[PDB]
Amino acid sequence: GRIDTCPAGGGXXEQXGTCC
Repeated sequence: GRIDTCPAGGGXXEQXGTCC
């Protein structure tokens, strides 16, 4: 889930996974 699309990225917003 989390970090899945936003690895090492706490702010997985539009950057990827997270919420992107």
